Amino acid sequence: VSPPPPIADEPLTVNTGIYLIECYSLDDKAETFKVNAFLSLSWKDRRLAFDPVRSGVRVKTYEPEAIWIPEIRFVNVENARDADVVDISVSPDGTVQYLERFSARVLSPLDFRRYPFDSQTLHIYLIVRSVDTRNIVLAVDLEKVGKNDDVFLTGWDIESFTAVVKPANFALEDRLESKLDYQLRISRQYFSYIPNIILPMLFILFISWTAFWSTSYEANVTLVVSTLIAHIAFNILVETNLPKTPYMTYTGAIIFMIYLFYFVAVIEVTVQHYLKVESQPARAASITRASRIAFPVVFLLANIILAFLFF
Amino acid sequence: VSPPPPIADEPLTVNTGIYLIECYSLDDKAETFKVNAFLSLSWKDRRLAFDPVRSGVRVKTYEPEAIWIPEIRFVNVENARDADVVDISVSPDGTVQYLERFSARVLSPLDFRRYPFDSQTLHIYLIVRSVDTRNIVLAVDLEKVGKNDDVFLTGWDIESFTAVVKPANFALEDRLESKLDYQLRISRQYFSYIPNIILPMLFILFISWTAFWSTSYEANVTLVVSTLIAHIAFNILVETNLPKTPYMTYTGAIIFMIYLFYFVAVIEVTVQHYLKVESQPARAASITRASRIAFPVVFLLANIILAFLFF
Amino acid sequence: VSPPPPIADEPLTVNTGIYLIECYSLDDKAETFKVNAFLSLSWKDRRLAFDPVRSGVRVKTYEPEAIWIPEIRFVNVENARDADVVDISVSPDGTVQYLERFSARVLSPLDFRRYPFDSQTLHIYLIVRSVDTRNIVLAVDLEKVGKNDDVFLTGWDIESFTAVVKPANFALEDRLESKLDYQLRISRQYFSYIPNIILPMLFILFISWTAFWSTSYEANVTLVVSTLIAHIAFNILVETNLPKTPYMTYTGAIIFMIYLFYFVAVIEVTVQHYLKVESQPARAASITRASRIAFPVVFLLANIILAFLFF
Amino acid sequence: VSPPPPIADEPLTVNTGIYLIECYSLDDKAETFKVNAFLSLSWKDRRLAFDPVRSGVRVKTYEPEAIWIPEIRFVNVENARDADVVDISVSPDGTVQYLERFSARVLSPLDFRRYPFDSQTLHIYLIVRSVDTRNIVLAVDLEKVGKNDDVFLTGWDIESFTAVVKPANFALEDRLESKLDYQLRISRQYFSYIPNIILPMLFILFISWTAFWSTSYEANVTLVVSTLIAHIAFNILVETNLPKTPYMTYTGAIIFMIYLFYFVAVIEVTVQHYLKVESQPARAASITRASRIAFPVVFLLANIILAFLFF
Amino acid sequence: VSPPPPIADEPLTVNTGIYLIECYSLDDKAETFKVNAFLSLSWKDRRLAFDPVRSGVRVKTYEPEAIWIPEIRFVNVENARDADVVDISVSPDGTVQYLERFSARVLSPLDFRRYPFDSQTLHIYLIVRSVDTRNIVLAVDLEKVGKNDDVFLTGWDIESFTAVVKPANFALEDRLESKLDYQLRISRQYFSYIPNIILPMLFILFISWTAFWSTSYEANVTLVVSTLIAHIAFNILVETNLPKTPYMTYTGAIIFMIYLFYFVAVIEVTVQHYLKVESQPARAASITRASRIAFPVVFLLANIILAFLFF
Ligand SMILES: [Br-]
Ligand SMILES: [Br-]
Ligand SMILES: [Br-]
Ligand SMILES: [Br-]
Ligand SMILES: [Br-]
Ligand code: NA
Repeated sequence: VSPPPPIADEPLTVNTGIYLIECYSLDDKAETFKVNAFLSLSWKDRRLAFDPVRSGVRVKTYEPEAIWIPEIRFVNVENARDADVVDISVSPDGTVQYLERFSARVLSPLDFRRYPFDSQTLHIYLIVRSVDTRNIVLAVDLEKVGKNDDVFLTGWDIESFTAVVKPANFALEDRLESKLDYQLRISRQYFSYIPNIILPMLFILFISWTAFWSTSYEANVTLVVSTLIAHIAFNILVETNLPKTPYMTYTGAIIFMIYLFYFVAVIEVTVQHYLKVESQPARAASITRASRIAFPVVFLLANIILAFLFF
Repeated sequence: VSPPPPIADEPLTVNTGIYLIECYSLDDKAETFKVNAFLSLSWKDRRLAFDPVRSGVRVKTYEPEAIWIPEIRFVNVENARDADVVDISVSPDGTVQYLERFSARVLSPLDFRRYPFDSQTLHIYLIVRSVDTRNIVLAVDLEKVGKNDDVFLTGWDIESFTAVVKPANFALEDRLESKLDYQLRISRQYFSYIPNIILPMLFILFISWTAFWSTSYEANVTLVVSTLIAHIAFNILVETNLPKTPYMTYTGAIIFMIYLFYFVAVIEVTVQHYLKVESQPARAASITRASRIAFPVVFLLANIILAFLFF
Repeated sequence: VSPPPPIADEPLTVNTGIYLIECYSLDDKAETFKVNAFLSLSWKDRRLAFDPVRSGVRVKTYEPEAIWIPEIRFVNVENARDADVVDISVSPDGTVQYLERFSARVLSPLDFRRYPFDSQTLHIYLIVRSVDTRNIVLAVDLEKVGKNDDVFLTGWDIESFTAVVKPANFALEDRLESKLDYQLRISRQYFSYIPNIILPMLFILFISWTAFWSTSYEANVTLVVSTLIAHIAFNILVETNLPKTPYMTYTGAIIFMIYLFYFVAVIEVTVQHYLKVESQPARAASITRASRIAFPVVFLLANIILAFLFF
Repeated sequence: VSPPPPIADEPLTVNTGIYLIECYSLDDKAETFKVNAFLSLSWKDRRLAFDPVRSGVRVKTYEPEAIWIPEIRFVNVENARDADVVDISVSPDGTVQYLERFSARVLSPLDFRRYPFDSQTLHIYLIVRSVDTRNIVLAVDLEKVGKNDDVFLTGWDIESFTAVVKPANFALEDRLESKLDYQLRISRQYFSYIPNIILPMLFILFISWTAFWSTSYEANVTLVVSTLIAHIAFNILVETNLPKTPYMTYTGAIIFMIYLFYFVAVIEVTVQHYLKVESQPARAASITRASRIAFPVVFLLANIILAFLFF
Repeated sequence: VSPPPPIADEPLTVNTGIYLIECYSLDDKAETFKVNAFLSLSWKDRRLAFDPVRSGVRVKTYEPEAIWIPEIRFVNVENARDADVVDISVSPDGTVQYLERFSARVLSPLDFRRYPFDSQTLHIYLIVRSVDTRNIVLAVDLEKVGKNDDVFLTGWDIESFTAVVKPANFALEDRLESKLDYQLRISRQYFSYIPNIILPMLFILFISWTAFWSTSYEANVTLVVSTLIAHIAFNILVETNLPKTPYMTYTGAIIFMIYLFYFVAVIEVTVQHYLKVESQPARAASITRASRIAFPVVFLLANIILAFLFF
């Protein structure tokens, strides 16, 4: 089989469409997601044209091997898609209607800067490489782009599934390549992060601040050091759910900042005891009383500054 | 091969049946389950009619490639089912009896609100796409829907396996689709959660409350902070067995509430010591004595309120 | 190809045998094990009979596609077995000798009640579905049932590999089914559980009891609370190696019971300090002295009771 | 099909090229990385030569089975590459232009000595075994060696993708082998290691040094031992992200050195208390005051020594 | 196809060879390793003999399906090897030279008694089953047994790759079987275990012994209990890298023995405080002073005894 010959110099337009059936396994660490969808393809092959009156049929059904089919590939896939051809139908004017159901693991980079209050634009890049006989260009049939109502991505809200209608045409190894961008916009369901990570992390920090209403150095050391250990536990838990980023994430920034609060609390606790031993408790009392206001105030202002910088 | 021709304008009815052989790997985090079952299909293809007198045999056995077979698919599967054809029997009128044994990983959403006292309705959606020559509709042969007596799903009780007899017929990408809903009702075996998570979590909480019968601030700090650390360990253990939900789970609610009890216990322990140092122990004694009754009472009432809200 | 015709309605007997080459990956949590074995099949096909004096050949070697072979399946397998046909031999009377080497992941429930002093009976269920022309029944050729001497299952002792010679013949979806039960009896190697889990768990518990020879409340709180944290660590480690059971395991029972011992030790430590503060140390001394005998005695008797209930 | 015959006592030159589409899953522990790329092959087959004037065609398209294709393999791959032929084009002189898109998991050793400030040279070794009729040699077509601009490897910076133009020709099992070395140079994005591992590890160490401004032995023991436990947590976290090396890594060296600082801090804390009890506090004061300067100074100098030895 | 006929009473000798290309993924817990190697086979088939003069060829190439090839299998493999035929060459006398490149996951038991200072002998068992027409025996062609210089197994040193030249001929399911033993000798790279597990474990133990220079019971309890918790952490870390053995490992023995040292240290700390409270400090001083020498001495001697018993 060979591609359809150009009636005019015109490049062959392959109309595309992706209909999402299932969305699952968005892996944050791996920056991948699995998809189960319909891929629809449509093009004019004049060699396949027929008269409906003479043939006694209005449609002609072929097997993939019987006719020429464009080699459509995904750019950002781990392995080649697991595809099953559903139907191939030819209209009297030679308009081919191809439909396949596929499943694929898609590589799509994620921006964790606002984690866990982040939104992502997942991409599915459709591509076709031109043949020596003729140039192949991709198009979007908006009527065949969509998603099933039941499509759910665990821990995320699915906003939209649209396609950038104008393809990105470029040269790769002296052949024309036509690339389409299918975009799946999602926003993270941040709810669970509040009672599981944010509030427990705040409680242990506030517990460390009870040392500002205590003169017992031994108890203060126990308060600040023990809660710091609990904070290390949360820092480690958080970084296991996330990949290593060359930037600070919003949660990573808060977690890092809380270490400084534990560090300064230890200094205060040390200074208080040192002055007490040195028989200067009136001075130690001034520092401790100031710390009661300074620590929550600086914590609140530093968080306002961070939320501003990130959102 | 092409579909059987209609005697009139009627759609082709494909009678279905699923018989569960094995149920395994219900993944809570992934919201998936693996299934090993028989898929039975039955349709009339008069082009396969034969005389038993002439052919000698009463029933004809065919290879899947030799005859037309409906393209039956599962909606909610990760990848296409691993299927092995067991039998294809054609009777003299042309009635085909197809039997295959398959294995598949099914995507079925789970409601964790009442975890670990939750029940689920797992779905297996059977689907067929209509062709150009004629429309294909699915039906349920109740005689061929069931499950093996030995079918066990680790950590769950299997209640029923039934099928919604009326298919969901709808248009998808300019063609008819016939969808059947096979429902597997299961209830969680909550037993192990009691001695492994609930009771150890209660013991450490009750241990923190021994600080209400102690005047030693340094020992009280050790009691409440150490048990809080143990509670953090249990919170982390619990959330590793569960996906991130945009709602509170029953266990998640209890675990979160227990943090407030640790926080208020720290306040009490702090207040008690502060008054003692301030030479007001009669007042500290009133707060500590009240706490001995208040903490278990408020804990019991708050748990009654939570159990009411969730069940 | 069609099945061998009967002299009478008498069913076709397919003699079976399984010879284990490799046993590996017994997954306790998944309740699965991987097997690499020989599957031998034998039946009489008179259509394949030949004369021994005329032919000169004593045995004829056929390719699987050339002759009729019964569709033999495993009931309790995750996916269809990975099989490679080794040899097909036909004797003059038409007796077929089929041999294949296969690998499969088998689902076999495990009873953890006596863990880690448990024994299991792993099952490999062989099954054949009857055809319209005639009924197929399974039989055991005991001479072709066995295991390689080198067969080792990491952390287990392999006792026996036998087959229940009488098949379970039953109707399933209007056809006869013949099921054979191949049983692999194994007993757990409990050795490693003693120095890794049982003895370290006992040492930390005995360390908590040194608080019965101490009047220092602050040190006692540190002793009982710290060792309790170490016990939580072991409880969590143990439950990661085991699936969730709707019953108590022997180890789970001991681990749960030890929590009560930590709880009562905290009560004693609290009561001792309360009486001391209340200027009643002679009474506190009576309780502490009693606890020195009571705690090891009640621990020993409670363990005798548990071992009795479980074994 | 047979290889193209030599015009002269010459080997067949197969011009190669690799164009990276996707780079993902660099596993540090496994020392592997996954690749999705184009593999281009070019060789002269005079048997396929044609006249462009009479044929009217500039290029002829062949199916892989229709013509002879060299058996090109990768040396350092886990399993054989998952390949899909994109295009086969023959010029009038008989020059064949082969293009396939493949995916493979590549084994490439990693040097962790300067971790997490390390750089690596990943290798993709192309190989061809000579046939009995003639010797096959590999060459690099630099015009077909490259990478997509969007190629991202999570947690790494991609520097270059070049090929060693001269193949390594050698005898293997009494035949010639032609090996090409494709090199992917990458440098680790160390950023995240600073707020997640390096700075928290420094904070806990500095917290332990507050014991040099405290005379309370009980509080000092709590300070140095608690922070040591937090350091063990970080040591364990670090070694889970890395494979076991027969050499010291830069991070491993720092982590190991910090143990000595905790050990000497315990000795100081012990010596201070011992002298205090021995009624020699003037001496204990001299050691404690010296430790305030000695510990940060020795820590800074030892780190300068280590950074010098490693970089 | 049928096996080559015997000239005489002689069995068919199949000369074998394995050339290791890649060695990876030695899983200690699973007792498996992955291999990528060349498998060479050689046997005489007189039916394929030819005269070089009238043929014009010194060698003849065949496709695997065209000629009889012995069914060579691996005994200790998880699943059947992933094999690709590289070349099949026939010399004038009919000597067939077969070469395939394969990848397989091999089951090979490991002896952990001297871990992490252990050495292993990995096995690759080649096997062939005899046919009714004639007995097939295996042989080793030492010229075709080897390994690539670049073959590296992460965390191990590869010593040798040799084959036991004499096959193990035996009966299995009424047919003779010829088994060859290919041995890969490896020794563990113990280096990393010293700064990561052995020395940190020794430091925490030595820190617990500072309690022998302290009269503060509260601080002593904190010293011995906290370091014991750190030792539990290391015990758990070690047992996650190892399978459960029915014997003691060298590391397991040290780790277990260190628990006894923590236990006796707690007894000493308890005894010291008890005597102090009882107004007998001169006696407590004698026990504490003795413990300063006894604990390091008994630890050193017990380790010499253990190293002797294990090496
Ligand atoms: Br693709
Ligand atoms: Br499906
Ligand atoms: Br099976
Ligand atoms: Br390859
Ligand atoms: Br094999
Ligand atoms: Na303390």
